[PDB]
Amino acid sequence: ESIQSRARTLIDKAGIDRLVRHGEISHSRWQSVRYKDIRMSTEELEVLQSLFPHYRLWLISGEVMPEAGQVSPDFEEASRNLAG
Amino acid sequence: ESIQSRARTLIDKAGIDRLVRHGEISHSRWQSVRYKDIRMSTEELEVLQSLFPHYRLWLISGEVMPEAGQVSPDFEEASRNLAG
Repeated sequence: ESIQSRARTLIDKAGIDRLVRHGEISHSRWQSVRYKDIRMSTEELEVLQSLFPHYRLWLISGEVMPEAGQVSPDFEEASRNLAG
Repeated sequence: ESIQSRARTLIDKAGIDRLVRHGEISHSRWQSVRYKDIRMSTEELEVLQSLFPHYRLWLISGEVMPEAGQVSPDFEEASRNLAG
């Protein structure tokens, strides 16, 4: 729905511990942007896009392009469900 | 090179007047994120990515995928120059 909401989905998917281990941003800052009604900055996106390169197009725009390796959590879940 | 710096490049490309007409963000807020040493939020990125869809992957990551339609201002300039 928004870049912010997609970013929050990825915070949950990674878990904040993994983000703290893979960037310079603190647990308290991650917790604040995840759960408090505050803006999320490009600094948080830096960590998320580096950790999830196959989610880059979706994170910034909500679009996917599977042929180019650009997918999303929901696309991957739908694929697994249809496979089952 | 950061998301913030690429975003500022696109602020200059569009011009703040045009950005104000294409989103809910104020002229003053655009001037602040462009010219003050403050963080830029995903709310500004919303306007930039919607206005520059061909620059989405580059905005979030610095990477291009020209075969997938994902380029950058500098890549287009290099293409213009090489074409000559």
